[PDB]
Formats: sequence, structure tokens, C-alpha cells
Amino acid sequence: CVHTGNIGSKAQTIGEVKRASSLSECRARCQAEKECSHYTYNVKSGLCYPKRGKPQFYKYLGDMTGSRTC
Repeated sequence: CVHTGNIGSKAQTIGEVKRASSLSECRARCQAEKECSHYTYNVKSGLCYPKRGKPQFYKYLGDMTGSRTC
């Protein structure tokens, strides 16, 4: 649900990519958008990708995709 994985999602980010100091932060960033079904937190650059709609998973080292909430 919210344990790293290193999987990126090709699902459209619901807005501008905001950087998050933690994956936890990016979770709250997803909790913000009602459309957000999951988020891809790129821990590597520290970027948070709150993503809407259905997901699409790919192997990206650094991308932690939390399924919105666990």
C-alpha cells in the first residue's frame, strides 16, 4: 500500500509536481486531492506526484507509489 516499491506510475499528476520532504508529506498531498487514488513520491529528487484516476506501474528506482492511504 505505502511501502516504497520503486515503482513509478504513468498516471497523470493532478497538478504541478510539488516537492515533498517525506513520503508521508506526499500522502497528505494526495489526501488533498479527492481525485487522487495514489501518489508517486520520487524520493530521489524529493518530488511528490499526486496522481488521479487509474494507475500504471513501471520500474523506476526512487519512485515510491503510495496507494493514497493504507
